[PDB]
Amino acid sequence: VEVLLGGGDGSLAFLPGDFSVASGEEIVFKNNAGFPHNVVFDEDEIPSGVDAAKISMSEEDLLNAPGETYKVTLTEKGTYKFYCSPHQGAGMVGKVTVN
Ligand SMILES: [Cu+]
Repeated sequence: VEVLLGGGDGSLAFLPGDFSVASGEEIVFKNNAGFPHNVVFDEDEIPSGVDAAKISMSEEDLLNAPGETYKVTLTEKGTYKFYCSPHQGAGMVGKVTVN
């Protein structure tokens, strides 16, 4: 799945905003509109068997042109809220889940 950061430009959101995956699969986070963006897993709601610092981007690393991307192979069976830290309060939140 390629999670599209910038839902049609007219929705400051992902597409999808909720999805599920299997363990060992890869999520591709890519830009669409409204730049810049990033992906950050929420350190209070991720599963216990990981650290968001291995799956979020670095605090000053962001996707600033249209075609830029970030990628992660993900594991551990649980809920996965990742959001985009500039826009998470503005509503840009996604829910992956390894199931
Ligand atoms: Cu964003």
